[PDB]
Amino acid sequence: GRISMTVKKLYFIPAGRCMLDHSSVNSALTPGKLLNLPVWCYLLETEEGPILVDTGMPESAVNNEGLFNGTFVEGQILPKMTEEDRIVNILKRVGYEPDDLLYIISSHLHFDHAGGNGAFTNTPIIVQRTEYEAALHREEYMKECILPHLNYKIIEGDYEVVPGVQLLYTPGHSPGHQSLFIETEQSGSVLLTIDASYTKENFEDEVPFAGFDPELALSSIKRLKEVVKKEKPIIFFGHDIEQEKSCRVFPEYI
Ligand SMILES: CCCCCC(=O)N[C@@H](CCO)C(=O)O
Ligand SMILES: [Zn+2]
Ligand SMILES: [Zn+2]
Repeated sequence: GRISMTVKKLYFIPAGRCMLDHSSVNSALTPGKLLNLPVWCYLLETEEGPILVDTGMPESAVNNEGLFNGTFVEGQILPKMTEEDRIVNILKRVGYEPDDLLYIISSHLHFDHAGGNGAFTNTPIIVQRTEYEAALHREEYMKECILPHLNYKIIEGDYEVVPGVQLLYTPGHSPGHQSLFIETEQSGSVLLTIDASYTKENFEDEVPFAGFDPELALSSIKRLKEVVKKEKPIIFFGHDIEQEKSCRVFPEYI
């Protein structure tokens, strides 16, 4: 019969930082205090091979806090990225080259999640169709996040990548946002919300936060709460300065 298989290791890998006004983590706050938020990628060691979740910020952000000057989000988003935080350099320091990866999973195509996608020209890049179409046609997305000739593996809805690695369709923060539900050998069930909730309070208290469609984001939180009720996972949020204070990071794993 079937026996649940698990991921060997889940690593949390810091991939630079990004400043956002605090009203992006709580839409009720009056703008004027920036927060220096973590940017994450995740590396999964699986029986099938290594899987990278998200790819950090684009090269244009390197030593360029002013990347969004001149744009509709000038002053609202300030990347904090050095040369060391380029995904290929991160990967090389951990022990991989792009072609070693089995899959890339793009949670969504915001610049802090897909800015490194162009480095992976052979690995299949798993992305929701509604996210891909949004980035193709909407000028809010950076071109770096929707390069045309990458090996996209477009999916629709929930999806099993390999045994132990699940994608949960969680639109709202972006049109085709997806979260991850992972079963690891050391820890059991893990929910990576990604940006379906920037912080614990966005999830527990349903505090509104930056996103394309807040009403959808709330329904995706409600779905994730159903999952949580059934699976009781450990939960990690997308851009949570408080939670970062307790998160085990590379070279530790869960
Ligand atoms: C004002 C807070 C915005 C939060 C996330 C977002 O829309 N990111 C966009 C910004 C560029 O339009 C992206 O990364 O594509
Ligand atoms: Zn986002
Ligand atoms: Zn994000």
